[PDB]
Amino acid sequence: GFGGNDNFG
Amino acid sequence: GFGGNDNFG
Amino acid sequence: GFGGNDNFG
Amino acid sequence: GFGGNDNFG
Amino acid sequence: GFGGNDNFG
Amino acid sequence: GFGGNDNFG
Amino acid sequence: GFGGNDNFG
Amino acid sequence: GFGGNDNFG
Amino acid sequence: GFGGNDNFG
Amino acid sequence: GFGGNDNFG
Amino acid sequence: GFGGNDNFG
Amino acid sequence: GFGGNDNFG
Amino acid sequence: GFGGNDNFG
Amino acid sequence: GFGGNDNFG
Amino acid sequence: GFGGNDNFG
Amino acid sequence: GFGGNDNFG
Repeated sequence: GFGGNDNFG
Repeated sequence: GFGGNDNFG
Repeated sequence: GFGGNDNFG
Repeated sequence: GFGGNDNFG
Repeated sequence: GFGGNDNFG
Repeated sequence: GFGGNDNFG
Repeated sequence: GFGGNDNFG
Repeated sequence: GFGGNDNFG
Repeated sequence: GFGGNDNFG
Repeated sequence: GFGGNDNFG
Repeated sequence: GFGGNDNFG
Repeated sequence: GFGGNDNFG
Repeated sequence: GFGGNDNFG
Repeated sequence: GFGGNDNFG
Repeated sequence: GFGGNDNFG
Repeated sequence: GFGGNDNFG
């Protein structure tokens, strides 16, 4: 559960 | 690839 | 009373 | 992720 | 002769 | 019981 | 290498 | 967060 | 060399 | 990935 | 004499 | 196992 | 219990 | 062991 | 692992 | 140059 909005690219 | 934060046993 | 979230490998 | 004999990525 | 909850063995 | 070779998990 | 902005591998 | 003006070569 | 008979936990 | 003996500008 | 509700669980 | 009640001779 | 010689219960 | 003419009760 | 002429009982 | 009857696997 890596949770918070996480932009990846 | 990425986090496989599954609960395999 | 074994805890139902257990992974029993 | 999890692999077999060889796992990349 | 191992059991999950209890193993009268 | 008489646990024999358990090559297991 | 070389996909310009994000090369995963 | 690349800058989109540089000439990829 | 991981040749022989094994048991990946 | 294996970058490949591609010799390029 | 096992007077009460037993739980051999 | 449980020898239970031995009420005998 | 008894079991003669082998009472395993 | 045992193994003779015996009694019981 | 259990050997040769074994008397269980 | 590679080309050595390789087993990448």
